[PDB]
Amino acid sequence: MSEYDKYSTPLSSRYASEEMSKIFSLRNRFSTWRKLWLNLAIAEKEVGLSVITDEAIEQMKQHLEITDKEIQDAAVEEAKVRHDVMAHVHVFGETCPSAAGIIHLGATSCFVTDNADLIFLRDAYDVLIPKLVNVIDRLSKFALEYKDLPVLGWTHFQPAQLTTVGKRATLWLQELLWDLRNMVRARNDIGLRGVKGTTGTQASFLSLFHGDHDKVEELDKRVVELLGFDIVYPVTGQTYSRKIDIDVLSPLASFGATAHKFATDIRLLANLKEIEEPFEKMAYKRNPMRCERVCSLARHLGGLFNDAVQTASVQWFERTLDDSAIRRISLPSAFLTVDILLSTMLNITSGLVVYPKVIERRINSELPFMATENIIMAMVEKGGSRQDCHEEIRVLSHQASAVVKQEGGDNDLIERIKSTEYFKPIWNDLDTLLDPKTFVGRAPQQTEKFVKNDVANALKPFEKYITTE
Amino acid sequence: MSEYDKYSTPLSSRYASEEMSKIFSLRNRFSTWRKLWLNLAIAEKEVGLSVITDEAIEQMKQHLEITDKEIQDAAVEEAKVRHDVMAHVHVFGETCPSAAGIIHLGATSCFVTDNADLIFLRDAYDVLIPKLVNVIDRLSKFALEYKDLPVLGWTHFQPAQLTTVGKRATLWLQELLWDLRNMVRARNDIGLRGVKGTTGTQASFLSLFHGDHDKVEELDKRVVELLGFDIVYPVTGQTYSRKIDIDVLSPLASFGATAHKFATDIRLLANLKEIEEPFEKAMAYKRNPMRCERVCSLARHLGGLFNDAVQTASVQWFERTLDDSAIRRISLPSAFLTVDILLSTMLNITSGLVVYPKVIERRINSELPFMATENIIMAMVEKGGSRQDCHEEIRVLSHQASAVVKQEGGDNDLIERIKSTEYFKPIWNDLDTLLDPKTFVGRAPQQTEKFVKNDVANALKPFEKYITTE
Ligand SMILES: [Ca+2]
Ligand SMILES: [Ca+2]
Ligand SMILES: [Cl-]
Ligand SMILES: [Cl-]
Ligand SMILES: [Cl-]
Ligand SMILES: [Cl-]
Ligand SMILES: [Cl-]
Ligand SMILES: [Cl-]
Ligand SMILES: [Cl-]
Ligand SMILES: [Cl-]
Ligand SMILES: [Mg+2]
Ligand SMILES: [Mg+2]
Repeated sequence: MSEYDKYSTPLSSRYASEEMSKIFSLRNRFSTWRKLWLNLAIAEKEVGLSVITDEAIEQMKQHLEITDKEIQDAAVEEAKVRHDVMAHVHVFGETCPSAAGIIHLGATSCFVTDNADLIFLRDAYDVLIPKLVNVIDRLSKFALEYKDLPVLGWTHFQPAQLTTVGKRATLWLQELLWDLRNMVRARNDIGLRGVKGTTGTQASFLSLFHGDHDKVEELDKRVVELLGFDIVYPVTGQTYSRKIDIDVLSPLASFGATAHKFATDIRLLANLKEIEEPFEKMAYKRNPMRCERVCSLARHLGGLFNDAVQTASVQWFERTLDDSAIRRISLPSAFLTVDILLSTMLNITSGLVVYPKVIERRINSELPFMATENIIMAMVEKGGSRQDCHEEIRVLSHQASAVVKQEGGDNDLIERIKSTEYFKPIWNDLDTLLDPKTFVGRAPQQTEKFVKNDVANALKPFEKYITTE
Repeated sequence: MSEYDKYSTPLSSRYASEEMSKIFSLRNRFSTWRKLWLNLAIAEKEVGLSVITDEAIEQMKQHLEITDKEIQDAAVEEAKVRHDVMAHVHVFGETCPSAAGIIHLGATSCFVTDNADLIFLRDAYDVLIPKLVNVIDRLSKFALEYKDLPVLGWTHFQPAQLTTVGKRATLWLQELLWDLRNMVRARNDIGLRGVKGTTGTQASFLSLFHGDHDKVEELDKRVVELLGFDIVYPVTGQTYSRKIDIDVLSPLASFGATAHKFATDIRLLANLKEIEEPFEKAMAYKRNPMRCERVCSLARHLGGLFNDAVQTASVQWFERTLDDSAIRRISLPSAFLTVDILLSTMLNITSGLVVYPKVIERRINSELPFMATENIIMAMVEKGGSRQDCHEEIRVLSHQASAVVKQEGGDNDLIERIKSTEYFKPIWNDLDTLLDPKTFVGRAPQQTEKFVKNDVANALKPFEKYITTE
């Protein structure tokens, strides 16, 4: 029946995420079960189960990538036996008649379903992490380029001591370095369930090796090694602990806050006309639509993390099946969401448009109200009284403030100072006392050091993933 | 106003957590500010601000612990000058008159409020982690003790292939090892904001050192070193990134699931009469797993506190917005107090779990015959009989016995039916020793022993000094 007549999620269709979506597709699901069956037979034969023939293994080797027809045949078999794994065991054994006898030998259902999911989780991180690396790369190049450009600081979203455009971008950069840290940890923490049997005791395999514990341990480690994993969980019930889904998702939940804060900030800078999203195809009014989408999708990750926390919390004993439906939603959705976020942020950070003039206009309007201490010191320096000067400025500041709020014209405080005889000693020093570059503290130095050290050191292990456009 | 007449959070007035609650007390907040001012003064002197005097440093050193009188005098000033920190600078400098021109020199208010918060986060983790270590220690001793004891397994909470009591405990232990990993990471990831100025640019410290960047950098490094921290955040706005609060709470959120799953399993085992919570004070027949119920209750509360942190960081505009202040005042203390109560309670539970082997064994005996079909068939095949015939014969008796159990409420009589059926005569004398639960536990005892003596032992080795006895 028609796709136009059924709901489809956007993590899937509307936004380009072809590779990530493939990892969580049905074809990759069933193909990965076959890869697991192949390597279960290889390892079992090696460890000593002579019932497995090399010819069975060689057949399975040519049929790891399930075809549309086999999927449909497995669907027919599933509605008959009401078990998707056993349906695929049957169809795989039809395709590979020399292997029909030994496919799934000794294993329980979760041998293929659970190990496949753990494979997908690590494969998914290996898609995400190259994208995050490139976001860090493009934004830090941005930060360095603009390290010297003074910009109005904002606290409570009210005018605050000057920083620089590049320095502000290091805030977003620092959060993304913590994301690289969190994601790399989670990625390299993942192990495989291996062969564990129905309640984790490996009773079935112990029997198949006639009570030889060493053989069972050799099998468990070998099959995981063949799948390219270093870690096999030694103690499980039927399933890998669903607490692993929490710790796999916590870096995604944390990253959501990074993305939402970055995108919110840019949306405000777009309102201020200081920074806009990249040109895409010259309009006066432009919407920061990519950042609004980043906020939208980032916000969705919190509930998926709670899905995982609540699921693990009520897994009774060696497992309950109330993990199954929700995991088919929460795990793909979370990685697809972050995949879309990172690709969008990569598009945004590749071509941020800066308007230094708008930036300078805004600074000019606000800085005189923040330059009181400079005006005071400069007059004391010239022999004036400090409080006498502190009172004279407050008079002019209130007048300027009234002109801004009370009347609506441009801040005229500097003009007022040039018109007040008291301040004559500094009339030719007001350009210097109001020079924005003198107000940005260490913001340029902080930025250069952070890009050149923190960011470079963090990205050095992933240099091979850094691309261009 | 009387304390009986106002709401008090049970996280500080109902459960034992003196130490953790003191970390988040008013006195420790204001005393930590003073500790921050003392080391700010020491660091500024070493880097070259002679305006502060050696006498001031020594006088601040025996007034770091604020008195109730000073707290009260700081409160009379906070109402007057509309600001807590300045009010405490004043009182500290009245209490310490040779440091009064020197306290807070060059710093902004977040130098004390924000650095103190980070100190409390790591100090709080240093309270939690030793309790976690000891929970792991007691429960792993339990798992080893019961590594051999066969127990009905449960999937879908229906009878499943036998495991052992100790092996089941290794599921909880493995989760706790991940909690140790997560918490130790978060604990050691924490740095200090240091001295950063109102927007993170250190403009006022750069001005105070007449433009010497190296002195600003070395001041930032040294004040943080004096407080016992190796990491100083190089790039901030007004404050440390609130994303740090998320990454400090995510191990606590994850641990909430460990605690809830552990305590839910024990409450089910208590229903089954297999395992009960420790005796307190002629034992009562019926006992409630009330400590486990409390663990589930408080564990559940951690999820919302983590969401507090996620959403807070998400909407921090630019160099800071002050919608982080009130909520962080709830979420950070509540989360560490909740996990502290959870660990104390779990330590008490796991120190004296009560196991009833004959209830466990009675349950296995009633279920194992239905699970031993293949074993009975293999026994007949090994006498020389037919797998197909034996399969059908046992299928008939199994359905009769199932009907007795469910339709009649009777004891499972499958074994008696077998011994009563002429077809099964070749295996009559094999049934008793066949149905031996010790032969059905697979590798559960060996898995348990290896896990405790390798994975657990290795995880706890760096923390041996924290292991205590009762
Ligand atoms: Ca071959
Ligand atoms: Ca051995
Ligand atoms: Cl195909
Ligand atoms: Cl098994
Ligand atoms: Cl298995
Ligand atoms: Cl065996
Ligand atoms: Cl959209
Ligand atoms: Cl500061
Ligand atoms: Cl400053
Ligand atoms: Cl309670
Ligand atoms: Mg001039
Ligand atoms: Mg009876």
